[PDB]
Amino acid sequence: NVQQLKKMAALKALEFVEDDMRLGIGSGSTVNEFIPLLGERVANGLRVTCVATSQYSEQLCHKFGVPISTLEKIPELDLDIDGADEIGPEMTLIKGGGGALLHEKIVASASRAMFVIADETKMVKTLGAFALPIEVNPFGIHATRIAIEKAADNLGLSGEITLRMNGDDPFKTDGGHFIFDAFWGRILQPKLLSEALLAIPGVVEHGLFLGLASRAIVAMADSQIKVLEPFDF
Amino acid sequence: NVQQLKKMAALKALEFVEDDMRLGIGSGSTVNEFIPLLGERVANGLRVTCVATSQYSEQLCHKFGVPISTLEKIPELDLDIDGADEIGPEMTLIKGGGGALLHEKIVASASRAMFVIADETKMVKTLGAFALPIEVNPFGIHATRIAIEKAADNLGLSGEITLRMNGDDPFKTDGGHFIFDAFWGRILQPKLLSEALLAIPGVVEHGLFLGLASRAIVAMADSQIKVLEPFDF
Ligand SMILES: O=C(CO)C(O)[C@H](O)COP(=O)(O)O
Ligand SMILES: O=C(CO)C(O)[C@H](O)COP(=O)(O)O
Ligand SMILES: [Cl-]
Ligand SMILES: [K+]
Ligand SMILES: [K+]
Repeated sequence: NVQQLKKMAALKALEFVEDDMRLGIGSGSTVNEFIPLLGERVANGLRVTCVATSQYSEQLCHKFGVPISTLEKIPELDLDIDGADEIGPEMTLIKGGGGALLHEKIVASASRAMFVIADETKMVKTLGAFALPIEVNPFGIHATRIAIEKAADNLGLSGEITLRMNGDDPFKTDGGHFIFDAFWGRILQPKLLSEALLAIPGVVEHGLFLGLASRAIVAMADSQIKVLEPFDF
Repeated sequence: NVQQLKKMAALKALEFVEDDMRLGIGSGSTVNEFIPLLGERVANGLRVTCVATSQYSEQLCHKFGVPISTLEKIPELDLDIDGADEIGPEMTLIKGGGGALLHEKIVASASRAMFVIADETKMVKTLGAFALPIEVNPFGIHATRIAIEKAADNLGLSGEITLRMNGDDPFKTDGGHFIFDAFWGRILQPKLLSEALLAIPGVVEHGLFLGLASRAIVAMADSQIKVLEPFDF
């Protein structure tokens, strides 16, 4: 069902991939359907060099013969292909549910275009039902927590703020950080929330991608695969 | 002679330290004059608990019997005592010459008041002669260098952006990050530049402390010690 929708979305996004392209490769279950398809194309002659955004995306790339490089070697990419936890107005996204948002966000900024692949449930009228992830420094995290609570209060946001755990330890990102998930339910002013969060010293990054996504490739329940632009949101 | 001025600033700031305060302890050569003095007061029965902002400041704290705790234990501090590479209009700071900007800014943020201690030379009419430090993520650092170069162009800034070295190994901060020093020479729009840099995914933080300092204690070559407020800048 959704796995079907994800694969459909992935197949269609794959049509925009051309020879000698440098690609950003995102993370999550939808991108995991895209990587092997890409590898099948590479085994049939397609030339690409990819930058992965997580260890599991990188693993899959190696496994399926997708050539892998780094942003040190290729600082500017042609196209980024990634998923999203949510796609809202102007194709603002929430990402980071799998914990890879930092590398994902850096890779998206380094790309001439970012295409989002998704099944229709990711499309929302308003952002926020999916808890916003917020990458934070371990040092002074308690004070960073208080600062995010107070910023939430000022902006009229309500909901638990939870430290993401891996069993008994905090979950630690690739960049060596921790993550807070903020269950704010509705984010009406994402540009203001993003500015307020980034200004907090202990906040490394957050999962609101604003004006980064250029196309959303969304597979619908009725089998339509729509190629959408930010004006469609 | 400037060492004298540093001590004079430190002695004066020490007078605002009262029994049972929770103190932030900054870093730098000026703060290195303050810690032993504080230690000498502790020997005499003054009671304080300090959060240090660098390894060297913590080392000096232990060496002089200044008690040490964490933001985890004490999330909100009464008073932060720190130096500054520059003190400009509205008491905006540039900090991070010694490499400790992130922990310094988290601590500053977590305090009720922040006191800057400085010799006369740090007061500037316009910020920017001192290279602005920018803490960045190692992942995608090349891409981040480019995005900073682009943000600079948009704000009309020019100059070399060099990576902080410690040997022929990039200097790694306590947060596990690298630092770019931006030799822009002049920064007339510090708030816009702050907003811009923080929006760049790989930028963890930077050395512009805006509306964080509440008093500057500045020792002048004529022996005056001025206790100054942001209204005085
Ligand atoms: O990288 C991600 C999280 O770090 C995502 O792409 C996001 O979580 C969406 O994943 P999915 O494709 O499983 O919906
Ligand atoms: O921690 C600092 C740099 O990280 C500072 O306090 C700033 O660099 C001022 O240094 P100094 O007092 O040595 O002139
Ligand atoms: Cl092909
Ligand atoms: K920040
Ligand atoms: K950032």
